Amino acid sequence: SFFSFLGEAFDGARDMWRAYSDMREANYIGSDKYFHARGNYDAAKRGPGGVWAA
Amino acid sequence: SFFSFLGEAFDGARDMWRAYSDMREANYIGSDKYFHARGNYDAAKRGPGGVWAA
Amino acid sequence: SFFSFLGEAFDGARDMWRAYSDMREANYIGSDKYFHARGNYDAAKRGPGGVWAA
Amino acid sequence: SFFSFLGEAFDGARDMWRAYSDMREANYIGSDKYFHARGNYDAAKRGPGGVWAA
Amino acid sequence: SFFSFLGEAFDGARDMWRAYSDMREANYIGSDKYFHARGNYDAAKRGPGGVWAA
Amino acid sequence: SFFSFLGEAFDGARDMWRAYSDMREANYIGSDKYFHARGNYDAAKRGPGGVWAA
Amino acid sequence: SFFSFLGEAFDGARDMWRAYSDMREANYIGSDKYFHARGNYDAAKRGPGGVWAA
Amino acid sequence: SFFSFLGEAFDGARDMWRAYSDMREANYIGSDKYFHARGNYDAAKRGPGGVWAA
Amino acid sequence: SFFSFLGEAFDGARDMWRAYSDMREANYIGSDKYFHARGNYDAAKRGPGGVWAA
Amino acid sequence: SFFSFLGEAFDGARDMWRAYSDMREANYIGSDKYFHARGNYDAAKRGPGGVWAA
Amino acid sequence: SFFSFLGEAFDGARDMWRAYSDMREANYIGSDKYFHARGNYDAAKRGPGGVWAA
Amino acid sequence: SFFSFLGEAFDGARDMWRAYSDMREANYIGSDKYFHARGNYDAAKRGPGGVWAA
Repeated sequence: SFFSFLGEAFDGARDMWRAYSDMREANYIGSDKYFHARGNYDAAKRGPGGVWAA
Repeated sequence: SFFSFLGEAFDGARDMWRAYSDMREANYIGSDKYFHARGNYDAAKRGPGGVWAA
Repeated sequence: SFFSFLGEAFDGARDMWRAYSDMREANYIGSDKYFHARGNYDAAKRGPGGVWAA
Repeated sequence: SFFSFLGEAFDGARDMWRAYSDMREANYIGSDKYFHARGNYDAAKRGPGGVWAA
Repeated sequence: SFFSFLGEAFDGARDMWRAYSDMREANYIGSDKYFHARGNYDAAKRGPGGVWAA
Repeated sequence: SFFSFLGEAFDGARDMWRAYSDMREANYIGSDKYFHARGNYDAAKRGPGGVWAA
Repeated sequence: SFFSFLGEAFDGARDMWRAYSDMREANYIGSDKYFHARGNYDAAKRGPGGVWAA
Repeated sequence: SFFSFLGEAFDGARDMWRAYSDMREANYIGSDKYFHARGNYDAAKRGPGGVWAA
Repeated sequence: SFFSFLGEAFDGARDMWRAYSDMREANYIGSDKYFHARGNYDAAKRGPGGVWAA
Repeated sequence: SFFSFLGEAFDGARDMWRAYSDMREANYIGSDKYFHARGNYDAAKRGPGGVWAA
Repeated sequence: SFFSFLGEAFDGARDMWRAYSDMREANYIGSDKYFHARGNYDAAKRGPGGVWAA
Repeated sequence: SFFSFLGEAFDGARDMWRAYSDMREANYIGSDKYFHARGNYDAAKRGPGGVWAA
């Protein structure tokens, strides 16, 4: 389960539940980057992202 | 489950549930990048993305 | 479970639950970066991200 | 379990539960960075992130 | 369990539970950085992060 | 267990539980930094982080 | 990569590479079994399986 | 990478590489079993498995 | 990396590399079993497994 | 890295490298078993496993 | 790193490296068993395991 | 690092390196067993294990 909200038989109010997270490059199992690396050049660009709510 | 909202028999109010996340490049199992790499050039560009709500 | 909210048979109020986190590059099992590395150049850029709520 | 809120049969009030954390690069098991490294250059940039709630 | 709140059969009040932490680069088991290192240059930049709630 | 709150059959009041901590780079088992190091340069920058609640 | 064999420019011999494993119910990320469970009965049967080479 | 064999420019001999493991129910991140459990009955049966090489 | 063998420019001999392990139920991060448990019955059966090489 | 063998530019001989281990239920971070437990019955059976090489 | 062998530019001989260990239930950080326990019954059985090499 | 062997530019001989250990239930940080316990019954059985090399 990732960010699953389960509500039952309730009386909700305003702004009641908030789950905010930044999980970039998290939760790796056996996942290698440049494991046997020689003479490499890494200049990859990644622009803005995520959630921008106003 | 990813971002599944389940509500039953309730009285909701304004702005009640929010689940915001940035999960870029997360949750890898056995997934390799440049595992046996020699003399490579990485300059891939990725522009803006995500959710922009105003 | 990651950020799962479970409520049952309650009377909620305003701003009641908040779960905020920054989990970037967390929770690694057996995940190597530059394990056997020689003469490499790492200048990857990553822009802004996460959750920006106003 | 990461940031899972479970409430049952209660009367909630305002701002009742808060769980805030900065878990960047935490919780590693057997995860190596630059284990056998020689003559490497690390200048990777990472911009702002996390949770910004106002 | 990380930051899991479990409440049952209660009468909550305002600002009742708070769990704040800074866990950056914590909880390592067998996780090496620059274990056999010679002539390396580490100038990686990491911007602001964490939880900023106002 | 890290920062897990368990309450049952109670009458809560305001500001009742607080658990604040700074656990940066804590709790290491067999985790080495620069174990066999010669002629290295460490100038990695890490910006502000943690929990900022106002 | 799972069980990928890559050989190049070699002189192989008999029984040269063997990779045997039992990975049943391994490598879970955020995957819950009976998370909020009450009064359940689990008697599922699973017969023999795996690799039987003679 | 899980059980990946990479050989290059070599002269192999008999029975040269062996990687045997029993990884059942290993490598869990945020994966809960019977997290909030009450009055459950678990009698699931699982037969023989794995690798049987003769 | 889990059980990854990397050889390059060598002269191998018989029975040269062996990596044997029993990793059952190892390497857990934030993974709970029977966290808030009351009156449960656990009698799950698991048969033989692993690697049996003759 | 778990049980990763890296050899380069060598002359191997017989039975040269051996890495044997029993890592059952090892390496836990924040992983709870029966944390808040009352009146439970644990009689789960697990058969033989591991590596059996003859 | 767990049981990682790194050799470079050498002349190996017979039975040269051995790393044997029994690490069952080792290396725990914040991992609780029966933390708040009352009236529980623990009779879980675990059969033989580990490495058996002949 | 756990049981990591690093050799470079050498002339090895027979039976050269041995690292044998019994690390069962070692290396605990903040890890409690039966912390607040009342009227419990512990009769869990664990069979043979470890490394058996002949």
